[PDB]
Amino acid sequence: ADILPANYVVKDRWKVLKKIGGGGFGEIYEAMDLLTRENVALKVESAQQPKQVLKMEVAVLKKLQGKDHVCRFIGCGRNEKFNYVVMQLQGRNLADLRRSQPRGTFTLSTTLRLGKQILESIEAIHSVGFLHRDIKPSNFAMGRLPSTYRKCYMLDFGLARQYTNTTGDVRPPRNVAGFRGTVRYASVNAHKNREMGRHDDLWSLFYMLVEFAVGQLPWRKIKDKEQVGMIKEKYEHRMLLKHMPSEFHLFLDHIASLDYFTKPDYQLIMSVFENSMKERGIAENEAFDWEK
Ligand SMILES: COc1ccc(Nc2ncnc3[nH]ccc23)cc1
Repeated sequence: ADILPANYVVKDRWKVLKKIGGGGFGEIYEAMDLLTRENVALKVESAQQPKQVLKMEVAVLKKLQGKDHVCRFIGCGRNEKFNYVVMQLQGRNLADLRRSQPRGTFTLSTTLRLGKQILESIEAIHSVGFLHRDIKPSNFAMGRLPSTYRKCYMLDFGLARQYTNTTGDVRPPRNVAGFRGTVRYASVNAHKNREMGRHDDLWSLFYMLVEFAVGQLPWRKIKDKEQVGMIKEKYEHRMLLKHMPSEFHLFLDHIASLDYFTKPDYQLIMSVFENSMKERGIAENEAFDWEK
C-alpha cells in the first residue's frame, strides 16, 4: 500500500531508500540524490487522494527559505500518480529523543535551548503569514551534519493555514473551525473548535516545554479529544509551573491575554528562556542531553 516502492527513482534523480514516516495525508521517504550524492527527505501524496497538502507544504517551505530552523528546499513535481517535495534530511525527532531519556525528561539546559530555537521557528512561520497549527515534538528534529547537529528544524507544514491576505491584514476568523492537530498540545481555543491564532502555536510550545522538563502532562493517558479539552479548561496552569523557572509565569500570563487578532510579544517569551538560562548559568554551548 506504500505509494513508492524501495529503489523507485523520481525524476531520474531521487532514489527511494525506505519509508521513514506516514499518516492519512501522505508519506515521507529517505532517498538518495543521484546527482549531489547526499540522502534527502522525499514527501509524496497520491495525485487522487482528496486532500492536497503538498501545495501548502511547498508554498510555506519556499516562503521560509533563508530562515534558520527550516529544511533547504531541493525540488517538487507533479505527475499522474503522485505529487512530491524533496528537502534536506534531518536527524532524530524531539519525541524520540525525549522517549530515549532515562526519566522521559530533558534537563532544563536542553529544554530551554530547544525552546529558544522552536520559538524562532514559530515567529518565522508567523512572519510569512502562516499558522503552523500542529506544534508537537515529532514535528522537530536536530541536524545530522557537523554544521547542524546542534540546530533544531521545523519539519512539516501540512496543517498550516494563511492567517493574512496579501496586504498583511488578518483574515476574518470562521465562527467554527474543526481542530485537526494533535490532542496533547492543542490550546483550549482549538479544543473549542475556534479559529486558531498565532497564540495557539505558542500554547502548544508552552505545553511541549512543560512536558520536556517535567516528563508528562496531566492529560497524558487520555486519547479522547473532548475529555482532554475539559481537563485543560479547568486545570490551574500555575500547577504546571510548580517545578519550572518562575519567569515562565510571564510566558503563561502573556499567551492567556492574547486573542486571534493580537500579535504575540515573541521577545517577551525569548526573554523568559534566556533569563531562565542566565539565573542558572546554563551556557548556549552546553551539550544536549543526548550527546556527551
Ligand atoms: C518517525 O517520525 C518522523 C518524524 C518526522 C519525520 N520527518 C523528517 N525527518 C527527517 N528529515 C526531514 N526533513 C523534512 C521532514 C523530515 C520523519 C519521521
